[PDB]
Amino acid sequence: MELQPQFNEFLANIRPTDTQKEDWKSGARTLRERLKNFEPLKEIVVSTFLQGSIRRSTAIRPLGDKRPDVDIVVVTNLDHTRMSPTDAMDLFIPFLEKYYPGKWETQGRSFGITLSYVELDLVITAIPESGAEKSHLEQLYKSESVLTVNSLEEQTDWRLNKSWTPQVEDAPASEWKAHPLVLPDREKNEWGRTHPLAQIRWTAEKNRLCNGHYINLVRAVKWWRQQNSEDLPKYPKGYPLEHLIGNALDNGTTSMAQGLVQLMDTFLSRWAAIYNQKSKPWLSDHGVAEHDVMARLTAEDFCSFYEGIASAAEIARNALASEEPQESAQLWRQLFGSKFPLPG
Ligand SMILES: Nc1ncnc2c1ncn2[C@H]1CC[C@@H](COP(=O)(O)OP(=O)(O)OP(=O)(O)O)O1
Ligand SMILES: [Mg+2]
Ligand SMILES: [Mg+2]
Repeated sequence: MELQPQFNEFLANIRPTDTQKEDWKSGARTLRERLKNFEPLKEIVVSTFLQGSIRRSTAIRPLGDKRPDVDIVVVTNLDHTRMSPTDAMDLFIPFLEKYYPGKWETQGRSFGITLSYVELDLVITAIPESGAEKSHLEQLYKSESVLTVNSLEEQTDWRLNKSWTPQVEDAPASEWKAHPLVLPDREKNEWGRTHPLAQIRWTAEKNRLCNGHYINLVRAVKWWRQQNSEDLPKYPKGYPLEHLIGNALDNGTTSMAQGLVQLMDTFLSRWAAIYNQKSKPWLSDHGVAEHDVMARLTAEDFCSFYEGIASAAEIARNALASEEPQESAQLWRQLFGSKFPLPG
């Protein structure tokens, strides 16, 4: 059976709690307020916005000592042709030392800030364009849709459009699709391209095309992976796993049970050839098509993950096909564990 109310309860159990959500919002709000009011940075900071699975509503509850993550993108007007990625990032060290002394560390492409209730990631970016195109892009990045403090599931009317306010549609692709930001890579010492706004937009659109089920299916698959982590490779996880899920899921999803079985079956058939080749697929990033989201995933890890999905899919199919509530819920619980409730 589909057991829609049981899936609803399961999803309530695996979302970040209200306390964690408030902690995410508070940490991000305080960081962005401090940046906005910091005088030595006012001439270079164009705007800031939220990226991360919490912003996209694809994150699961942290367990144990783990805390929610906020990924903050700082959009600057620095000239990436004349300033090194290291110097661009170094411009932000007095801010961190003033407000988060002893709690921040330099990472490859970002700064990490560790508080007791939240982890913050500060990504410095620059706009490669110039002139009128740069001004149009900056007006996009200063809009309400980019500055929003809300997660994706909290505002279904959100669109990537400078006219949106909390029905407009996404702006035309010609205005943003070929306009990634650049971001430092200190380990490579070069500016790379990144397009978080395109990823967020794609996620929101896919969730609409799937009747709100996409982000919940991402959460469910992440929970399944966590509950079966000793039987699975460590990778894929996080965003590459989300991306695989969004690739496998068809538009038009009508229920969690149906969508799970469909995306697992499609995953298994679509990648059967590459699995038998003992290879891994290329999947282009939304926004930067030249980038392989699976670049760091090994073929061995992909093939192990694929076998994990094949095993899970047999259970999921029998769970969906079962005509008895208790048997169906027991099969679903074999996938997801005790957070999936038995029907009363
Ligand atoms: N392989 C990849 N390809 C393209 N973009 C990527 C990427 N990995 C990350 N990004 C982009 C997407 C947003 C940004 C931060 O990604 P996090 O590593 O924080 O992954 P998040 O989705 O937040 O999952 P979490 O593990 O945190 O639950 O970098
Ligand atoms: Mg994250
Ligand atoms: Mg698809």
